[PDB]
Amino acid sequence: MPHAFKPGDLVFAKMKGYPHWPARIDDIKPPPNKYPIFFFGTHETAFLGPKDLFPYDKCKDKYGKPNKRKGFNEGLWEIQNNPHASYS
Repeated sequence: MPHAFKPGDLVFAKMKGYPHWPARIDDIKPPPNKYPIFFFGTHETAFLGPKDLFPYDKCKDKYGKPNKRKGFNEGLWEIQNNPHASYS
């Protein structure tokens, strides 16, 4: 019986030109039905809507796999080993 997305939720996040990326919902004026997403590895943030947001536990078997992009494998590390830490 899923809830809505909340700060601390772990996801993969899909933006264009990039693979599904280990990320978390950050704390926050937020654009309508968009969330502040923190991308592990890159330590960039962006506002994304639920359609681009894939829960970590359900989807990790598919998306949670190494990739050559800059930051990605580090981000895999962060999301599995210390997902709630400070990355700034």
